[PDB]
Amino acid sequence: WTYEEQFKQLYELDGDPKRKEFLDDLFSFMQKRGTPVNRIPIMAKQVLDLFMLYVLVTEKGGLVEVINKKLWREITKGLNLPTSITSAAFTLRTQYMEYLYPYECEKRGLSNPNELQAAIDS
Repeated sequence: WTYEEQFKQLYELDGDPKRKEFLDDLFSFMQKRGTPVNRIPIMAKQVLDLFMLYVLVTEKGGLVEVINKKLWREITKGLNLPTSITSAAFTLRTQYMEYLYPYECEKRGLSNPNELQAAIDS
């Protein structure tokens, strides 16, 4: 019933209390936004660590900076995944846009969708 029980595999990836706080805030935000998350994406036959993916990308300056600086191999490495998973850059970018980028603009304000579309084009 709780987000933690619904997404057990995601909440149990580590014992950092910031994991639970972030994820409860993220799923509440998404539900209030009218875009609730019903299933966590699966990357390399495993649950995508949305908490760690958010920490790594925002630590590098956010989605637009990761795209512009071409840092997807560093993000993949940071997620303890082989960098050579052929479409890791596209999979991680799309997933971030769908599940984490609205939360990033709200909480960190690192960019706007206009700066994002221009970043993908270049």
